[PDB]
Amino acid sequence: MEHVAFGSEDIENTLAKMDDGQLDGLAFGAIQLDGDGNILQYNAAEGDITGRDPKQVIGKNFFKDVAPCTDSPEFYGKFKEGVASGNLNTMFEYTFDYQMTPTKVKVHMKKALSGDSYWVFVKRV
Ligand SMILES: *C(=O)/C=C/c1ccc(O)cc1
Repeated sequence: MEHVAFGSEDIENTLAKMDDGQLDGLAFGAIQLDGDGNILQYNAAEGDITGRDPKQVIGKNFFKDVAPCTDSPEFYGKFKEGVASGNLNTMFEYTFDYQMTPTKVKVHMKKALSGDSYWVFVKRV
């Protein structure tokens, strides 16, 4: 695989500019969003957790279209506050339940190093 742990302190440096192939080698789900919530990257581990096909969801809006169960103050609200502030680093558990068996996960959202994009990392709990 790639040798990176979920929740690592410098994860934004390690994954900076990472190509889609390399991202598919992580042990955990990884999604890169723009500030509106459009999906830029979506790795294989995430697709295994959620059932989504990665190439099919890239370009869709995560909160509007893919993941309406996250369109809430507890997930999207945290995301949008962090985009607005230009700073985000939060970890919380959540349940994904849209057109799927409900699945409890740990989520880590963190602003990417450069530019203005945002990671959503996911693992099972
Ligand atoms: C709730 O609608 C969650 C859905 C979801 C979460 C994460 C994904 O990668 C895809 C769908």
